[PDB]
Amino acid sequence: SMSVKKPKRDDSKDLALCSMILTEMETHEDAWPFLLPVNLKLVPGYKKVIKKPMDFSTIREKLSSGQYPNLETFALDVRLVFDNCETFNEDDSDIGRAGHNMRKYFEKKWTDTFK
Repeated sequence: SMSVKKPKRDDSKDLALCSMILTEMETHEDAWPFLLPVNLKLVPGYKKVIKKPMDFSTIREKLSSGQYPNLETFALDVRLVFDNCETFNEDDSDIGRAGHNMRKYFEKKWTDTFK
């Protein structure tokens, strides 16, 4: 509250560390469904159903241009990528499986880096 603060957690490396995690996600072999925005002209259903499209290149641009105010807003967009994937894809599809794998991969790096 006013003039009463918890001890300052060091956040000065957060930008660099989120970039490293992102790089690791970008270079994973199962990243291919997630590298670029889904083509909303060529994928029936996507525009109407997925209210907030998200992908790694878009996260990369937002990161590089100071559009994440903190590391939690970054994590929210990453998870959005996987949440969208689950909404639109059957669990037993290559893409559906990619998404489960990438989410697992992300959450471990996240925990190991920050928790």
